[PDB]
Amino acid sequence: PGTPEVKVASSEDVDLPCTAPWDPQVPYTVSWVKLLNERPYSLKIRNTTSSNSGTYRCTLQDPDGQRNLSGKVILRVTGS
Amino acid sequence: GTPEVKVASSEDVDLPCTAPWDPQVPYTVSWVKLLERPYSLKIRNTTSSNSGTYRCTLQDPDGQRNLSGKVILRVTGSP
Repeated sequence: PGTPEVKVASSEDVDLPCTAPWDPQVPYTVSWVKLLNERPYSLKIRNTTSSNSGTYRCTLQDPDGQRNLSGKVILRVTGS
Repeated sequence: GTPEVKVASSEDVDLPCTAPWDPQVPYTVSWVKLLERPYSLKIRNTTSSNSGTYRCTLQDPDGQRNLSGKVILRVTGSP
């Protein structure tokens, strides 16, 4: 393991936290994938269902120069 | 420049890597969703939730290089 986890009840909205250890005062762009709110860079998922459960990865790109930062998070949807 | 697939719900689909890869190079493959043929992604019994944009990533065995391409899936039906 070592990957933090979010649990949410089915049909609820969720704001998925980006877990990349990012630098303050850097203006990242964000990408989100699935591996097969005042928190920056979170991914909003509305009306969650069971099929949404799985592992997600956010990646932050510096606008200047070729550098990025990635972190993972687990989602578990619990209800029918 | 990115291709799209339409499929009837509950039908299977094999999602193609669209990376312009070299024949005879032995890549390993990863697949993500953006929120026998080598390197394809298998998806059985499609439903509407499967619709979206997908990305294959082929890794060169040397580890220093990879090549990716994206593809869209649209699941359709009547009810």
